[PDB]
Amino acid sequence: DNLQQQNTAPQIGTVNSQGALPGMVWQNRDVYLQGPIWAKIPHTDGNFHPSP
Amino acid sequence: WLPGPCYRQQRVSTTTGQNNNSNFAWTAGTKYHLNGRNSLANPGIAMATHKD
Amino acid sequence: DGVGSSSGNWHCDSTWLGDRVITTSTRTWALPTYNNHLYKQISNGTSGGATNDNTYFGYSTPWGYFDFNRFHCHFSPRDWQRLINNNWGFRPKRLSFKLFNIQVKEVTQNEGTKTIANNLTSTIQVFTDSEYQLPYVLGSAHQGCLPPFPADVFMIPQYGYLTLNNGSQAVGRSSFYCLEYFPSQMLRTGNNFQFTYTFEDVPFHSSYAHSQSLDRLMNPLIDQYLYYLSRTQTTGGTANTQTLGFSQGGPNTMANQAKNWLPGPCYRQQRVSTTTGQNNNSNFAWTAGTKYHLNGRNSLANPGIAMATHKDDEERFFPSNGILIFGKQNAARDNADYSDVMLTSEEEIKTTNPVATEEYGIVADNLQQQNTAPQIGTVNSQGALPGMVWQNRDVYLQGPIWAKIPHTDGNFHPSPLMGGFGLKHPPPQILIKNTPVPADPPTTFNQSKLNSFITQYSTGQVSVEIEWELQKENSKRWNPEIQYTSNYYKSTSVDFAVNTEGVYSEPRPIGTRYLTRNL
Amino acid sequence: AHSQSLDRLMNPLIDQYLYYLSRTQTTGGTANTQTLGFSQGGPNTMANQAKN
Amino acid sequence: DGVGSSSGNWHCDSTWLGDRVITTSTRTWALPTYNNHLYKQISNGTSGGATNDNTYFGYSTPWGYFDFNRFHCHFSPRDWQRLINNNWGFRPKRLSFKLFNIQVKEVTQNEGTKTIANNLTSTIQVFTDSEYQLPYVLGSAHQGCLPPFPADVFMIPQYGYLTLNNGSQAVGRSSFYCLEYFPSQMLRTGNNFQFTYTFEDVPFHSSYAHSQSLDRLMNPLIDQYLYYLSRTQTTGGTANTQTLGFSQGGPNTMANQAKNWLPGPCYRQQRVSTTTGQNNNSNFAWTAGTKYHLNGRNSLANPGIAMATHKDDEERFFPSNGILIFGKQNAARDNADYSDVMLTSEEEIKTTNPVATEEYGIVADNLQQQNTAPQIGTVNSQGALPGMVWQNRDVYLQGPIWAKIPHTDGNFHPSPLMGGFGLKHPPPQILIKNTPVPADPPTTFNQSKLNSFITQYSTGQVSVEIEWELQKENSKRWNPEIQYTSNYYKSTSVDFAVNTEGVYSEPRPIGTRYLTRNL
Amino acid sequence: ELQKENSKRWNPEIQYTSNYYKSTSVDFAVNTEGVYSEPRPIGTRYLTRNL
Repeated sequence: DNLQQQNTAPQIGTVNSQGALPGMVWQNRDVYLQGPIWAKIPHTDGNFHPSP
Repeated sequence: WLPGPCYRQQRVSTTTGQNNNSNFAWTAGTKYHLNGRNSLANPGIAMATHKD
Repeated sequence: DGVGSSSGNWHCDSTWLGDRVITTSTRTWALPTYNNHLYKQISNGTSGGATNDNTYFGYSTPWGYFDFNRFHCHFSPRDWQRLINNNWGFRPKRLSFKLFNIQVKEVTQNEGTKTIANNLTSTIQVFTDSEYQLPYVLGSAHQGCLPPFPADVFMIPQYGYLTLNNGSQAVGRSSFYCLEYFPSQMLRTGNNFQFTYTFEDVPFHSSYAHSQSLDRLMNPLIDQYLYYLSRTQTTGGTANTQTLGFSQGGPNTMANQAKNWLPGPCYRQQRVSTTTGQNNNSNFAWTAGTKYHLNGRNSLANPGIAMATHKDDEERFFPSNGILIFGKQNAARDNADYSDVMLTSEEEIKTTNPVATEEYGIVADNLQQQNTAPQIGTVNSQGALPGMVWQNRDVYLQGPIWAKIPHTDGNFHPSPLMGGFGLKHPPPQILIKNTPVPADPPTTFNQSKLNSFITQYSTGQVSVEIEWELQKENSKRWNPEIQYTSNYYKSTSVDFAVNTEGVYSEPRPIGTRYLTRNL
Repeated sequence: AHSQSLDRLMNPLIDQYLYYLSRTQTTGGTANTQTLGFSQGGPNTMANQAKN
Repeated sequence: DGVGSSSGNWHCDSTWLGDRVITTSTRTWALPTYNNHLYKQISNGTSGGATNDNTYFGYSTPWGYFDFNRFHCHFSPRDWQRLINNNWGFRPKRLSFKLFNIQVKEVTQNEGTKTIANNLTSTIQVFTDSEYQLPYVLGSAHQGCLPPFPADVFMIPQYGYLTLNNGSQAVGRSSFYCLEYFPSQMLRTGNNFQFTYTFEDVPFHSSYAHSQSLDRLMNPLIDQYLYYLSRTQTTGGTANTQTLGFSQGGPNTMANQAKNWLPGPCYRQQRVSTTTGQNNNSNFAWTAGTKYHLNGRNSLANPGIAMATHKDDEERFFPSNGILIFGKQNAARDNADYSDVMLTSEEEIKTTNPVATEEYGIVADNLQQQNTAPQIGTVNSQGALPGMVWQNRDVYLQGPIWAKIPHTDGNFHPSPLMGGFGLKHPPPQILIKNTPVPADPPTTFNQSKLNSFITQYSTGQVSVEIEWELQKENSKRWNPEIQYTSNYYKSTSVDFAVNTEGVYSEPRPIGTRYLTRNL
Repeated sequence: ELQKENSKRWNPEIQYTSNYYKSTSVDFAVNTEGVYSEPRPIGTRYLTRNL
């Protein structure tokens, strides 16, 4: 949170929604026997990791 | 390395006696706002369901 | 190739080849002398009234540079209409260049007699940096572009640059360049100079508006088969109890149906109205502006990431520093009035991106229990998420074209913030200078260098041609769409025409996204 | 190491042509009122110039 | 090839080929007229306050000559760093030359109206003396070299020479030359002139410091097997007697071990400190300076033979006239202060040569007997000995390059004292002059010659290229060595850059010997 | 596999060098007991390049 000093105790904060960071690693949601198969990627200019 | 992204969601038990006594389905649900509309994030980004 | 010969012709035209477009233009320039043929270090520090965010350190050179990184330097408004009304996108492929019909002159001032005569032997220097070895200054949206109207002769700017600093003082890693350390072709009246460049492949430009919305991709008739949480408390009366209830998404509950995509990024900005009576009575321009901090400096995020300007029925609102603002003809430089600028509007992308003035979403806080009520929190700046989708800021007829991607190790979706095209190898810079010539030197010898020259300056012509590659639309929409048109009722003066005094003008900005396409 | 800084990519001599919001309240004295004021980025106001 | 055509381009670059280097440069010159197109004899004698050592006799000519016998005329400081940090030596191979884009102008002064107009018919003369038939004046370290910074136009010097004399009067063997007695190509605006020269083989330059000392060539672990005289008197007490005693050289008696080589020559010089309070209170500049007498004249030995400047931990000391001294920017010409000059230091060669301020050795005097105690004497200037070893004075970035070896019968180790290269056939001199043109001559005839000309002067460009041949180092040292670097902390102005007024400057001298090599 | 620099900077840059003044023991050398040592870390980014 802040800059600790001799008269100032350090403080923290809980992050609840973090965007992407260089070095991140993750997996995709699993599929199911009665679930979907595919889905059309929208036709835009920009997207990021297009997995339904 | 760093773990995947995060987009927090509200936790609720199946054991009925362990939930708050209020209707929080829509009032507490994880939404994203767009064009004056508040859509429900479903099923949200791929994240683990429950720890051990 | 002599003094009594032309060295070129006046090429300024356009042609259309179904999928190709060629543009051609020619202007008239003039080159004064700068700094008396001297390099000059310049800096500004925290002394006086200046603050930490306005310190710089750099040089000024006698050289000048050409600039045509603006769309109105190649397109007639008519041709702009032709393009933006029937195509879905475009990109540039190659270009040429030419200097010719050079004249260099000198001036003698003596007691009100300011005389100008030819000087048929002096020369000028020209060269280009194919290797990108110099500081790149184009793409920073500087003045002095080719005049939109061809009948007007213009002035060539001055060149300079910057380097690292610590206040008004330089550091060890500071750099300094000597322009004369490069090869150049020297020119007299009766020669010319030319070269050709080629663009590298690059995605087209999205000249269209989506005919659909993200959250509106489902079928209005058939419910889903997936369930969602819909009820936790009984409703038997005042004896309510906890329970679980589920339902199917449907045409009457379209907000809860499961979807597949997320809107673009967000970086909130402060909202301000044009209606004057609806703003706070305080100076909040700088104190409330959206900044980003770097190296002890607080730069202004301008124009910030591509985000929608205003939701429906609120065209009187606009972000504080998130849009492009062009000035009308003959505007003041400082503290101008609202009536004399021209505001853009990017509400066309509101179907995919979040509006630049509203929060992104609502995300959880704590862990609800039987004795603990749940709490939420508003997220105001969300990074990228897997599944995100977004669009780029639109281009304009008097806006930029390209900008050099910095040469770093890592970047993410390199598209310039001012819109346009992101290039690794942009077109090379072009530098020019009048070769110095001294006055009479002393009759005995002296070691000191000379500083007494003859006042000179040179003029001539210039021409650039660019081929543009197109993409024909293939829609099957039935009802007619929107197209760019002009007013029909009578008026005092024609728009995009000349004043009664001889002044070109432009009445309003021209976007690009006028056609439509399905998502 | 880079011999230049991101926020320092412009030309120190030529102002931009784009405007930015610069003034909202009049300064006539204590009778200040709301207004709109715009200016061009320049070598003396390098912090407000548009960047990429 | 006409008035309306260029005659060249601006070539100023550098390239690297692993073992080769090409340098290229271009400046701008201007040529006034000298002496009103007259040869003029000049002399100074013992009349007035002058003394016998300052008499001369020679001529002044209307001609001018080019000069580039200085390293900073071909090397950017960056390239200087590239070279001196990774190589062991270099030498030059060939060079070219070019004059082009000539302009000749005249000036008319009438009552404050000083007007300058072109003169498209007059000419200039140029020629070179391949046969070395003229007095050679380069290599005497004269001003007017090509400016270190390329963006500055410079002035061309005047030519002259000297010959034998006896006071202010000439002798029978005196010589006088007429420059116009040689072939030359006359030039108008629209021509050019060029030629190529080749260097003759010559040893490389020693750009390295020795990682070892002469007297330290032995093994620190194994004693020798040769003996040395170590004891003559017994030490039994006060009843000492004569005896003979011998011992082996060892790691504890390394001074007495037998060796194989001798240090370089010596020619003592007077030592003086920079700390002002540590010098005698007398003017001893000329009265105590190291001179050599010739033909009744007492010339100053400058800078004297290559010798070390100061032993360890004594960098505040320096020989009186044994080192090179460069002036900072904007120095006074006479009686300048210490703060405004730049002192060299040649302590790198201290591993082989004697320090320029100490004696060479101690040598015997007389023949000791039983009643005669032995005496010694200090030798202060030792000629060459079989087995001697030494090094040459280092070169500098703003120092000379070559110098013509005199054409005598005999010489010994011909390496210039100012450092550089010794050549039999140096690059040829280049001479230039504006052809005279007369005013209106009288309408009747007269025998007398003319003396009424039109004031003229000419300018143009010039370019030289030199290829340098390299020698890659091949060391196997483990620990890192020393390299030339710049300061890292912040400062007011960048070194080797331009002032806020437009002034190039150089902060400190740059030696060459930075790498290391085993003896 | 390498990549040769191709800068056109004029003023000299920074390079890695060692101390010049005398000292007890050579850096990156052996102790009097037979111990290798390293005095300081060595980065990489010493040259310069335009953005």
